[PDB]
Amino acid sequence: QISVRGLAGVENVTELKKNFNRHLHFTLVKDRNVATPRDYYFALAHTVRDHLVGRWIRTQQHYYEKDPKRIYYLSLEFYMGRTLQNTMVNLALENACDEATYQLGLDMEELEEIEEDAGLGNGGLGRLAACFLDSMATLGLAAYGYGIRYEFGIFNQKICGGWQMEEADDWLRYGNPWEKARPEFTLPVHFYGRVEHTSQGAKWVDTQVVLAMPYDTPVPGYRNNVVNTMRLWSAKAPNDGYIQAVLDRNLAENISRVLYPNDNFFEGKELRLKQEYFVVAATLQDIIRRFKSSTNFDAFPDKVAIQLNDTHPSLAIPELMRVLVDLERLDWDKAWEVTVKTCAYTNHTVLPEALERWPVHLLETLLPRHLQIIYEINQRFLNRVAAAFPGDVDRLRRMSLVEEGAVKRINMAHLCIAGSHAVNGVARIHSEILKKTIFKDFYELEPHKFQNKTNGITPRRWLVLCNPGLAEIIAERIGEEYISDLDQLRKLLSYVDDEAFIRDVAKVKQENKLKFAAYLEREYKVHINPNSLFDVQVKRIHEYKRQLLNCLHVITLYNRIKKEPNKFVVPRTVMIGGKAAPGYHMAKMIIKLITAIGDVVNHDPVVGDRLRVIFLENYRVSLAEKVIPAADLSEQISTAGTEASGTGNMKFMLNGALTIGTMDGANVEMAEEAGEENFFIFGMRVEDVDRLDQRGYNAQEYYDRIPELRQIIEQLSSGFFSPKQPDLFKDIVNMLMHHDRFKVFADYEEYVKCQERVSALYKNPREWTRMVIRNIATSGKFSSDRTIAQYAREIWGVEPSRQRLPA
Amino acid sequence: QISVRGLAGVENVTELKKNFNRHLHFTLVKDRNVATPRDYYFALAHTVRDHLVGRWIRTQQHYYEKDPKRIYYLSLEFYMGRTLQNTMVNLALENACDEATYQLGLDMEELEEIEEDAGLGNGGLGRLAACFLDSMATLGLAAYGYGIRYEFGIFNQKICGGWQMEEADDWLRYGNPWEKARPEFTLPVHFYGRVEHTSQGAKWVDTQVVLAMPYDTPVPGYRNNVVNTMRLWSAKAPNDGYIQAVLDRNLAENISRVLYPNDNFFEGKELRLKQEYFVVAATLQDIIRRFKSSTNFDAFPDKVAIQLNDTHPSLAIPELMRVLVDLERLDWDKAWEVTVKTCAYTNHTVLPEALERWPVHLLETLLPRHLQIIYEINQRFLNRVAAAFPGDVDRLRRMSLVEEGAVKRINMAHLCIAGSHAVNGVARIHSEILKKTIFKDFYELEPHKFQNKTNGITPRRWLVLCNPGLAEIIAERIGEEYISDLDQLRKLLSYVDDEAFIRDVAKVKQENKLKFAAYLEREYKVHINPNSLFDVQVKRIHEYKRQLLNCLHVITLYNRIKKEPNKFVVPRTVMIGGKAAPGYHMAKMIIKLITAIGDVVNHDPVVGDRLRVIFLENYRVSLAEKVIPAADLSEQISTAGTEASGTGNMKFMLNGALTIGTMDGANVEMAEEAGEENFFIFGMRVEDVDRLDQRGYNAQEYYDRIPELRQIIEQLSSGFFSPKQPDLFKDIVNMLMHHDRFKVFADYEEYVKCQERVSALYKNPREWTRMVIRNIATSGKFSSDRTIAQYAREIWGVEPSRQRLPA
Ligand SMILES: CC(C)c1ccc(C[C@@H](C)C(=O)N[C@@H]2O[C@H](CO)[C@@H](O)[C@H](O)[C@H]2O)cc1
Ligand SMILES: CC(C)c1ccc(C[C@@H](C)C(=O)N[C@@H]2O[C@H](CO)[C@@H](O)[C@H](O)[C@H]2O)cc1
Repeated sequence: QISVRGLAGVENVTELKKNFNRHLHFTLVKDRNVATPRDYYFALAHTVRDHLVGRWIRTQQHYYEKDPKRIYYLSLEFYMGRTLQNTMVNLALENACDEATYQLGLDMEELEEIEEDAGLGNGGLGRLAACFLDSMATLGLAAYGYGIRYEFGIFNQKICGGWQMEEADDWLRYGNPWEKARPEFTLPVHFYGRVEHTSQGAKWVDTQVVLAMPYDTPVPGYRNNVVNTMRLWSAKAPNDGYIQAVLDRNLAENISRVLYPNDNFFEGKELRLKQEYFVVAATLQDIIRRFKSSTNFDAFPDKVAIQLNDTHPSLAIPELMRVLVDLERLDWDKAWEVTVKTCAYTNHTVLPEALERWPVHLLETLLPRHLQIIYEINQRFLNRVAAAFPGDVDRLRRMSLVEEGAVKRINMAHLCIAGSHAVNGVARIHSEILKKTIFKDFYELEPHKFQNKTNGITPRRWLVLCNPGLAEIIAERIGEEYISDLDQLRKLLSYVDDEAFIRDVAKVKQENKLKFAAYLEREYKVHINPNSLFDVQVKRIHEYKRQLLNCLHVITLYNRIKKEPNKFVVPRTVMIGGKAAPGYHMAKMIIKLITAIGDVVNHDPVVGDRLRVIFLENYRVSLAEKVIPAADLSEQISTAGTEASGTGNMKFMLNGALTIGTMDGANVEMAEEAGEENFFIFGMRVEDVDRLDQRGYNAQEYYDRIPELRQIIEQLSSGFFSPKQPDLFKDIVNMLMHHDRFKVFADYEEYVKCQERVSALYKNPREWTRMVIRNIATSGKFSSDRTIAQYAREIWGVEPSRQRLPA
Repeated sequence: QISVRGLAGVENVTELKKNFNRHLHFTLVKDRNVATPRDYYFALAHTVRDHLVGRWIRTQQHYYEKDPKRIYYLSLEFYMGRTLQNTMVNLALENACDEATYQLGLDMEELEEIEEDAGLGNGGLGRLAACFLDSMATLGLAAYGYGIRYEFGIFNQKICGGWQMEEADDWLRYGNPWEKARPEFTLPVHFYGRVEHTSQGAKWVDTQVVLAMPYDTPVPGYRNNVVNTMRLWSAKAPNDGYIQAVLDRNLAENISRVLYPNDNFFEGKELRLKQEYFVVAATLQDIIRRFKSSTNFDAFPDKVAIQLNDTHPSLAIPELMRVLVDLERLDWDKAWEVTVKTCAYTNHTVLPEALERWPVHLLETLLPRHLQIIYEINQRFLNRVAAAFPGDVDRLRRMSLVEEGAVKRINMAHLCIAGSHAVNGVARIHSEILKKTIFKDFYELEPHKFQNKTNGITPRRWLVLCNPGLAEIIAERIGEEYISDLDQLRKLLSYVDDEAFIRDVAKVKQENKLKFAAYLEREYKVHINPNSLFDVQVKRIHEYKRQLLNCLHVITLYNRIKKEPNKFVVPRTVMIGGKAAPGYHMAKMIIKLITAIGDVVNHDPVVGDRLRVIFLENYRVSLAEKVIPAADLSEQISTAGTEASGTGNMKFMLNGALTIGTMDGANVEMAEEAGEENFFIFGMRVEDVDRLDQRGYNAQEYYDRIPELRQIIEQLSSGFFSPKQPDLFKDIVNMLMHHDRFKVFADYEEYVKCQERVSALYKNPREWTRMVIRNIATSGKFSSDRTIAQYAREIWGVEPSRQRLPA
């Protein structure tokens, strides 16, 4: 039906139909008279999967013959979403399958909705890893993603009486057709035990053994016939009264059971540390085996790069040393040189409560040999510091990997900097913050280590797949090359005064809004005006992301309507969605507040359909793919200095929403690419936040001088939004008035004023749409293809390639 | 190569080859350069499985159209063994696959050895269920086997220093290609809670819910294109801090984790009771759904038969009542009539420690509604007893389902008799014992309930599959019809004087012995003389089976050799194998004793190769298929009255071994079919055992009057067989001398004398072989096809059929 979705060849359509029927009969063991839609989904999935494996086998064959340098991307999270549609898009099969399924009497979009998300991540860090795998395949790199095959991913969120309820995400219940178990590559991982010293060096003995069993998932590049591998490890007990011993096998297997859903506060939990070591130990053995099967580890850094996605896999550093020193008998200095040249570390946050600092006593018990290696690393590192800055004893204690105090801890970030040849932040302002504040000492010691790599998103999933209409009208004007070369979108600047294009952009958006408005009614039974401005804030719930500031704006609009009901205001649907970490009480209160505001606002006859507040339940990748194409306004309103980058921001920009935000994370580079006049910038800069901290932030001052703000706080305290429990929101008021680390009141006035400028522009459709074109046209820098090309050239030492492999 | 293995059509061989390559590439995601033998096995398994599913789908379709009466065979155990070869045999594909694999450069027999046993049973009861499924499919009955998909089957046995060690049988580790998960048919099962009474009857409330997820395995009949289903239930937690709640899901799922390996002593363990209820509750819901999808339960007994394999699924009785009364609102009397006409019960033992007697307090807590129904059943039953035998108060207490004492218990056998229209034993003498002793009261009340159904074995697995040589030379003379009509083997009586046949029988046996002798050396590195008589005792280790009596004979032979070294004796390899229940201390000592005797005997230069004693490790179905065709002598030496039937006995008879045994279980009918002169019968009959019990068994008497016996006991006590721990076997000596329930010494003299007659015959090959022919020729009655035809006609009310379904 549309051109970007590929050819529907008669031969191809015929072949797909017969393979579909083959799988329905032989794979699913069903016939057309009892098959459910779920069965039809699976028969299609298996049909599409068959087209991967030929390319999968020859890609891996190709890497064996050519032996290029291999990139190993280590992460505890891969937030993959659904695979079926992505795979069709990258193989150019979407229209053929559509035709083929239509001819069998089935609607393919209906079948697409049956697939579970692979929710093996929390948010931005996990989704970044998923975008990166896609870009790495698309750019022909010999790359492997390594992680854990969690049995339960991020919880499903239900809202019950306005409160978040968690329920287990049993995503493997019906099977996963994309994975292939590889039990023949099972590897042992050790825990506990103790260290013996001998003439022949140290030995780690009396250990408990857990098996790591790999499951491989294919990762197709965009129309280049490259298919890379994501290898995820599952935990299994070794095979050595009787009944209880068999039931106690569950204790080993609990390692890979569940994704840890805490994305705000570091907790020293043993089970988490076991997960970290497990993925690291199995991956490194696998890496080494692959390297040997092509004595001399001098060439290891020329054949292997290991990228550490935050500190979560930081134990790769002492594990590589353990293997090289204890098992392969390299001398310390040589092993260290190999380790540093092999490893690189990416930081994804500056909030101090988020840094991993493991208690020594845990490491002592679980990984006694690793603690020894860490102490040794620390001592040799601090000797280099002492020699470069003689007499600076304060620097020595600040830079130590060991932190003293009540409990001693290892700082995993310091470990990563010491053992890596490159350290990067994830947007320019974040990388500067790293150098100027929390890693300043390390930057002064080794300035050459520190780099920037601004994040990106894949334009396959985040434009072609989720917004086919937009991709199509773009392709009409400029062709299809932009999909793997997103800088070509600049060519759209020459259509900013073209009346037909202006009309098509606006129509795509409007169709997206109608489609989403319908979805809301169908799956969640309430109605919205699709002529309103769709004001959208979607991301995990955190105080730093300031969903509360949005809440304050919403109540301001409501109060202004009640004050002058018969005055005209631009109507709005305000949508906020996202999950809260289960232990994070304040985040859970914020969700309740949002639903509570909705309860009042949505049932006020005087408001009518001019203002609606919806909490979008169970935000996840599949829901992002629906709501982001329907958005007019993107809320990116974190306190300056707190959002390392953001990636949702880039998704909205690519899909035709305008952005209101602070000068934080990648927003800065986004406004720079589009021009500041085409972005709704407000609020304190990083410099202003600092000045406010020097002085002391006093929230009472703002309450005293802004009557509209005072009125909101009084409504909150008095029970206006919680009539049956007047004090429900006292924790929120109290935090805002006395304990607000993120200075919500300080940006309130400028935010509200900036929101008025948004409303003004929306009244003039033609000029709104013209500003949108200018955003879409300049969004090219934010392709993860750009990001990965920079990692490849400046960190990994490999050259990307856009050349096809033979089909 | 041989005729019974089917045609190797050029078309067929070509097709198998291409499908083999298809699965290797698309299913296993491998190429010929990295494939292991395990991969080749799987590609063949998937190739063969594809030929099942067409027939599977149309068989189940056929039953839907025709709606015959359905047979539901409920068992906690299905001891299936390997599936690949069985499936080829029943589909007539064995020679085609052999050819096809040979042409690909592979040896099919090598690939067959890679398959894991499905060891979902302990022994005779579990293997009987497996033979029965095969016969039911072969006879065209609409039959389903229902059980539990245990994650761990019967343990693997290792012998370490002569002691049994158990290790977990992780049989699903590499996947199971024969099963199909059916998550869409998942059903809820309830536990705990409490009973509320209302105007509208009883309600069972506040229950914990476990999900039952079915996995279907195909069961092919012999060359009739019928494919029945074995449905095995797996336990899953429902989807409703956070981390711990997710990890606690394992508690629900433990229900289906492990096969209970105790086959000697009843233990009231809650987890076992949960397994019993779980299989029962999910199966009954499934049965009812199937019945409704064709109000009126009057026709339920005309459409449904439920066979209870021992008392293990006895809760089907009160569960069917619960469903009919509480949920469908039938009145008690009508529901009871339906239940009795639907259910039938098979007893598989008379040892009192083996009967299930659950403590009331367990039922009270776990299944409070079921206890109520059981009390009500009991009261109405005992009113019928009182009315038939007025004033017989002693009868009332003997027949009660409730047993009083320290702890009150429910007798599950009494429950089964009360709620079933038929009760059967499993060999004629066993069924008579039921009527005369432990169920005498019940027989006097309802004599029409009591039947016999003598056990059998499937001649597909137990002749064609495991002894192709023998099957072939038989087919040369009499054709192939015998394979599904085993009575035709009688025609072989006319070849008992045929010199060529005599020679072929003896050659098959000899080739089987050489093949097995080789296997021993290869997988278990020690050597045996293949010209010796292979004296074999294989079965679970129990005191009643009297492996100890065999041990006493072996030591007698050894002592006679040492006394007269230069005298001639018929050389023997004595093989004993089997597993012991983990908690059964005496059985574990017997295994140690056997290995200990081996240690002395096998390293005595004076003995040479005239006597060897091997303990066959890890006896299981796949090992049975190897050792039984190689046997000359079958040891079936249980104390008269204790082995309900035996089935191993029948396997040996079919495969050309002579039997030495007591007049116990099916041995009685075997000797009757072959003629007593063609069987080595010795020992007390049931009547003699009784007389001895009246008098009092005093083992000292035998020790005092038999010098050879005294010498053995002295060797045992003094440490002859355990030099470094002289008292190791004091428990054994003490049991034999003072506490022997099974009267080992009482049969010693007659056993030893009977063993001399065996040796005498073996010296005359021609006459040995002539006796063998007479056994094989009369083994037809012991086909499970005969057994199942009798269940069908006399219990289930359905007619078997040998007619093909269309291919
Ligand atoms: C529990 C603790 C160890 C922990 C704290 C915080 C997090 C969340 C961090 C790692 C995260 O997701 N950071 C995000 O990374 C994205 C990809 O670089 C950025 O776009 C985003 O700005 C940043 O917050 C995970 C674990
Ligand atoms: C733990 C207790 C409940 C229990 C005791 C004994 C057993 C073993 C019984 C049930 C068994 O296997 N019996 C065998 O059944 C075979 C098939 O009918 C007979 O051939 C054999 O004689 C009999 O012992 C299982 C569980």
